[PDB]
Amino acid sequence: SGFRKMAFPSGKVEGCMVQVTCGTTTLNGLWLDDVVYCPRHVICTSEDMLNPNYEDLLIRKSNHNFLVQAGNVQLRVIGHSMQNCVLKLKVDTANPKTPKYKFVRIQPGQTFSVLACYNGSPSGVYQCAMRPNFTIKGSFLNGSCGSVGFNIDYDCVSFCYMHHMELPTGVHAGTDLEGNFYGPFVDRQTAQAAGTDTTITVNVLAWLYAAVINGDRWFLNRFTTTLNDFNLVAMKYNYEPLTQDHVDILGPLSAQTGIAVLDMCASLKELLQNGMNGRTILGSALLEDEFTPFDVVRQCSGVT
Amino acid sequence: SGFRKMAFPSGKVEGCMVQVTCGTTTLNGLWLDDVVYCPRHVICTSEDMLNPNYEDLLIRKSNHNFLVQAGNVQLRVIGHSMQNCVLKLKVDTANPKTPKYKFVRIQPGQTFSVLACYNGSPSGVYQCAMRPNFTIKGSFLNGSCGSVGFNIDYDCVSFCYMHHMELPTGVHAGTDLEGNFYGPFVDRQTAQAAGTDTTITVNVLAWLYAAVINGDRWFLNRFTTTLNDFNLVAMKYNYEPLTQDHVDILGPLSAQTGIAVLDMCASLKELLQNGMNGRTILGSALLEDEFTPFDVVRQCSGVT
Ligand SMILES: OC1CCN(Cc2ccsc2)CC1
Ligand SMILES: OC1CCN(Cc2ccsc2)CC1
Repeated sequence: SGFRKMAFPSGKVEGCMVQVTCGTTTLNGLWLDDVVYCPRHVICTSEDMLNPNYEDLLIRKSNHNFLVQAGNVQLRVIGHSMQNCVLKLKVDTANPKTPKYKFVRIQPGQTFSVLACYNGSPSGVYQCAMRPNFTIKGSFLNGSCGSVGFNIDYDCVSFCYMHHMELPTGVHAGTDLEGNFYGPFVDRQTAQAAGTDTTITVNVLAWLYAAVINGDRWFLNRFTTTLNDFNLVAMKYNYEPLTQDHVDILGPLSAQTGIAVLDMCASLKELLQNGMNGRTILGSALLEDEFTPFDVVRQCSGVT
Repeated sequence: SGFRKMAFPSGKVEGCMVQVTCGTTTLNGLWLDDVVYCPRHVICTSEDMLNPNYEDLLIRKSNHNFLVQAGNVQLRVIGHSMQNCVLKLKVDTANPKTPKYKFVRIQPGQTFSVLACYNGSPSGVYQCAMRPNFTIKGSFLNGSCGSVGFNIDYDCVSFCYMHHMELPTGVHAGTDLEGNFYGPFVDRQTAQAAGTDTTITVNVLAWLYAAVINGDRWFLNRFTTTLNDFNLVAMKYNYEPLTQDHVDILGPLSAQTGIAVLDMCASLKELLQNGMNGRTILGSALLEDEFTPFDVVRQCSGVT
């Protein structure tokens, strides 16, 4: 019993983190097989980041300008290319700790673990969600760029996020491992405002189910609702619309608890309308939206 | 910027987790050098756990009854002893992945990371605090016993917790790695009630400082207080007394923010007396007490 914001074990990713230095900039890279992936803004001086022309800046760079260190051992760079907003540094040595891996581009509302790193060294691990506005609310200081977000399926690491920047509001933006930003953000030191940070409704419901499984039941009410009625309330509270795809995904939690998805919607409706009246659910005073239905099943079933 | 409930990178501990089987019971053990540490209740049948006599149960056990598997490779048990509530299984092979480590007995209010494991396989990592009543609020299903709590200081893992049981209230109890329970709990299937779960005041203050550093400042007020006055309020709200030792430990956070510890106490006083009026601090609607002053400095400074 008990329910925690739980990150994937980080060891498989720890074995992939290296330091990349270009001129006076040091950040993190991800060493998989004989390629090191890092943010392309590693090549940029302060003045460059006003309006950086990455193709033009890279013309001035050679293989030997990219200093790649794995622990205290230097890797030999034998090639480099830009793919969208990431650099791929070909090194002469395959990472011997390379896990089975995939590169995945996640959808908003999907959760993943971040291994926060500085100088290619891990400092900690936490669980994130891709916000509906394609920001993440991370914990990143200078030097943390190139830190990655991932999911693990038994022995296969799915890399979904590489950290590139903090917005002036202190929320975080980055790319998939093909170098494509989540959301409309660009790797430039310019005013970039995030859109509405809405609540991930399907995740809230999953977490309400987690609460019931763990014996927190005070919020279960006598009511039901419809998808359309619930959605009227959801929009009023800056909650994402709930679709039948979301209802389908909640089916196993519905089955285990015997609480119909639309009944749980009516419980969530009353919580939105009434607030929590100073009560807590799984030790939270707000409705938690950074657990997916898959996260709840996994944690509640004990998948390794 | 940003502030997250952050676990230590778990790789060094992942490399220590093995499966221990005695008869039909499988749980986790910790393989350090040529010793595997596990909960002694591995030897117990259902009927044993009413009033188990561990010395008498162990007389019926031999080395070859303890099945120890590290990944898919069996370890040869060449000796076994009981130390308090843990078994130490001497194996013929030193764990080649043994990190620099210490065994530490932590104080209530200290935080640590748990690597939740099943069949010697890691499922996830989260950050805990030892509650003032010497319980932890974990996420543990059947098979998770022998999962460990730890801190990391650069390359040295300090092991502080081994998981042994869930109380009928769904909170967790366990031992240090010398096998001594935190709190008054025993490894027996009997009514055991936890004492008052008070709030770790010094941690709340550390987290208020973290909030200020991250730009969440709405709760800072025009007031100050005294240790005695604050403590009167603290006792009324089931907060741990604050001592000058706690004030001393908050000194670096006081210094960085320029907010005197007793002023932050007066902010916390008003939050206790007034509540949060539907506002949040670092995305929490309650006062977070599972960050130590050391945790706040570490996360806010980027220690690897
Ligand atoms: O000058 C270098 C260090 C600081 N970074 C900041 C940044 C701004 C947009 S994306 C990354 C840029 C490169
Ligand atoms: O029968 C075995 C499996 C279940 N455990 C439960 C337990 C009760 C007190 S401590 C651990 C005991 C041994």
